[PDB]
Amino acid sequence: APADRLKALVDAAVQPVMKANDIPGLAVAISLKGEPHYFSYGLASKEDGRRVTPETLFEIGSVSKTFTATLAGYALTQDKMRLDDRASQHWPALQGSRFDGISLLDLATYTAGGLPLQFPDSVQKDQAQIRDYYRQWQPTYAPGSQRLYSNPSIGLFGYLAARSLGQPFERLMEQQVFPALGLEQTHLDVPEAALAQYAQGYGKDDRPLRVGPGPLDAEGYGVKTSAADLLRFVDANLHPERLDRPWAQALDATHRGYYKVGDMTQGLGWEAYDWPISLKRLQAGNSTPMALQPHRIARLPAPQALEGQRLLNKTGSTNGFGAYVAFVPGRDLGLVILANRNYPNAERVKIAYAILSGLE
Ligand SMILES: *C(=O)[C@@H]1[C@H](NS(=O)(=O)O)CCN1C(=O)N[C@@H]1CCCNCC1
Ligand SMILES: [Cl-]
Repeated sequence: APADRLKALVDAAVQPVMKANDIPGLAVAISLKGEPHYFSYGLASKEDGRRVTPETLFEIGSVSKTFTATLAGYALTQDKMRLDDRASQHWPALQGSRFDGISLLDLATYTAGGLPLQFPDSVQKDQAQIRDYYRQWQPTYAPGSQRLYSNPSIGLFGYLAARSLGQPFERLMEQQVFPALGLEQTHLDVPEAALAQYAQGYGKDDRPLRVGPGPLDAEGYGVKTSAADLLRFVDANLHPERLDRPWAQALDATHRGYYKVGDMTQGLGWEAYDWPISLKRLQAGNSTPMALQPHRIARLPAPQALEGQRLLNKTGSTNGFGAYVAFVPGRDLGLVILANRNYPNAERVKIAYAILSGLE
């Protein structure tokens, strides 16, 4: 009965949403009572007929920021940087710019003062162009006052964390972070030998879409991973004490909240809600206006532990993919939902909520 009921619950949550959003392929992984459960739907490629499995690689877009935050957590708990460091401490090229007056925490939590959603189209994947972009940028409002969700903000945070460790971001992720987490199906640059696992992404008129190079792409949206590997990462987040101490501390650093906007408490990468909360409130926290408009923050008197009766989550999208991850620390419960269409955040949350409600 238990296996039957779980399948029935996940199918009932997933199937209508896949149909309604014309999603070609979708992978679910759930961590429940210390065991993984996988549910795979549809096609990784409509053209060659490759089916989705728990090993299929999907682009996870901004969910990558939780990995970036974990690397920063490592730099922090290793005393190579502090959250109150000024940004220009870690890149001489930024000395004399406005980044003299902007903290690493500001960058990590999108409060540097109006860094935009994405780098402008004019900025290519080039160190000099990126350097010059930040050198010339001026805040719209005071650092530390308003949240504006931003790839160049947290991207710079990750880049500076790598500089503080004296190695390239991409190399640190491949050689240190992914292996520490036990992740062998997680990539910034998918090996040739693994390309058979890489799903096709689909956009308007089902044009094929896989993510191309861009400035600070690794830091902001670099990761391709499987539902199985992403759940392994969720399980590391649920039980950081199962990892060697330096990495346990790194994961813990991503479970600390610094301010609230409405119902959401902002950590490094992760965004947290009280649990239970209504589906409509969780959707609102993951909505377009939340991502696209500046919001005044309510700063906390001290960092808050993001644990117990809370839901931690992150959305992420590329042109052809849409990902969502959510977990409840106090219930040892986690889930990932990966798809090869960028479909509305509210629909991803709707699937997750149906699964979580059914388990409760
Ligand atoms: C991350 O996925 C961010 C936004 N995250 S969310 O939490 O608002 O969903 C959605 C889109 N996004 C991107 O990183 N988009 C990039 C834009 C750079 C160029 N193309 C790659 C996609
Ligand atoms: Cl960007």
